[PDB]
Amino acid sequence: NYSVASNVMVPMRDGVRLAVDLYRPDADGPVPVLLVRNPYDKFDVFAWSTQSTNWLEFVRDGYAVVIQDTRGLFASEGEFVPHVDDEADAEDTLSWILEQAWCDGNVGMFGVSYLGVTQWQAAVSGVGGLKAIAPSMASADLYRAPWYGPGGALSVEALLGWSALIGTGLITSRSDARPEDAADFVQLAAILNDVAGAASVTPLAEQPLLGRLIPWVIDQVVDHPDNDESWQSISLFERLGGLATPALITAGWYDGFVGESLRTFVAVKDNADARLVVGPWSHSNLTGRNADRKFGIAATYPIQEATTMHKAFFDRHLRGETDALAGVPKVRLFVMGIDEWRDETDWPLPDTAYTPFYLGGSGAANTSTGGGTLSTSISGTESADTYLYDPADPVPSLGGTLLFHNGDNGPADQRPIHDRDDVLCYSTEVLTDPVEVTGTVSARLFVSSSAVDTDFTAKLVDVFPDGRAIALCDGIVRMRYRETLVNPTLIEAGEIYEVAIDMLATSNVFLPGHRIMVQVSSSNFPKYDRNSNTGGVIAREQLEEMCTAVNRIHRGPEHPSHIVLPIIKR
Ligand SMILES: *[B]([O])([O])C1=[C][C]=[C][C]=[C]1
Repeated sequence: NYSVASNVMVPMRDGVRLAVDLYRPDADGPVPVLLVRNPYDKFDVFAWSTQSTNWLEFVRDGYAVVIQDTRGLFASEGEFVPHVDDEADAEDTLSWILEQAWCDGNVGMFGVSYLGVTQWQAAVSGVGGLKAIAPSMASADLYRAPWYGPGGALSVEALLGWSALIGTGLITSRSDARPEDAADFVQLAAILNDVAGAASVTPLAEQPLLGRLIPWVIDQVVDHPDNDESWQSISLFERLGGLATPALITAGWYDGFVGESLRTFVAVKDNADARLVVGPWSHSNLTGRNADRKFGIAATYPIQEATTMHKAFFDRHLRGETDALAGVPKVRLFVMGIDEWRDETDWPLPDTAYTPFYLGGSGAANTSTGGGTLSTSISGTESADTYLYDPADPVPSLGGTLLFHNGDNGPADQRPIHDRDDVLCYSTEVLTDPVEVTGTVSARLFVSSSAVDTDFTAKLVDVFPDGRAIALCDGIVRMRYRETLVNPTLIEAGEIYEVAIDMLATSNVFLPGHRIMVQVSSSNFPKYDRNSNTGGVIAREQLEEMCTAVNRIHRGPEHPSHIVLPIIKR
């Protein structure tokens, strides 16, 4: 049995009061507490909970749960600006919880997405009472995920889509109903119905609606393309290695935060009890069912199993039950292809063979019907594949790690974009034996451009016997950020550069009858904004002042372009 207290006002260091809801068990004395920091209304528990845990079970089992409205939203006072106030607000909320009569000195956290990012922001405070966190589909470096990326390109669909979602929330919670609210609601809906079209406006920085409702969209995100001091100020990643806080980390292979979610596991595993669970989900699709790819009912987000695991995790760290995690694996991955859940002892997998698969083939590799090949052997002849990248006609984003723009079809069939001359395809011969690729994926390409800046993309694909070319993982490298995301430099026209493309991670068994395929291009819109091919401030440029670029991929003995695949042999 339990009770629920609504709108308990918690004072922050500056006097601003944040509203919390208290779910407290009918107990004799103090109990362990779990905190959730939410920017989408603490009252609306059903909206996020289905992507997390059946957490009322925690309350029925003796835990107190506190759900808070973040600063400036809904029942909370103050002004809302994403990320900047969460470290301090979390520290003050954790301190308040610890001071209460119903708290036994043990606090934990759980939640998904922004409710996951806020946990990393709470973890770096150094509050002794915080014994464990459980961040799902989260990031500890906001530049790397979800706003930009390891390649330095703006995740424009993520930005405009989320800003429009928050804009809808900021309006239905402010001081009195304004006459322009009705018109603004329709305009925000127009952005959510066509994020690609909203991202196609030039200059990208000119956002009349979003820039008015939430200035941060331009002031912080669009205006800061480099991983500068403004981003480092809200980044938690470098402080993660110094922590000794247990973390139950959940991720999804097609989730926009996957690269960063996995990196947080690697950062905390040595100093504390870190756990990892990765399924085949995208941010908005946790069903395991997609348009052209079904992973089976076992792939559907196992909410009750997740609840049991979280309870066992919290029982060990908040209650002191030393044997609570007995039989529970360190890492649990959904291996695609064979479509089965598998227990592992570590991430990256102990037996990982980082194997180069070289780009080769006779003739031009343009289109799926070209001569592009992939092999573990170095190509014998020096060749080059050339194409024209026009910002007015970018390669459309199809699946992958899309968040808001068609973000419910991660393992998308790539056939609709196969006819494009700007999509270079490289494939292995039809496999006779299974090849498992589980781990971080990257590419090393020898490239040249006619422009002083451009982008280069790489996408890993599983070609099915029936024709389906299913996307797995992808990445991008904006040339000015080839060596560093902090201090960019331009490239010289015609000169060959060896660049690295971070393609995040995947777990897939390429079964017999299938082919391993890699797509190389210079755009992936709106997953990433279009490079202007000018070397200018991309988001401030007009479409008419943008240039086309004649891009080239070099392959052979002296230029061994390849994709590094994390091969597991069992
Ligand atoms: B999550 O809360 O669903 C989220 C947060 C920031 C950007 C995209 C998604």
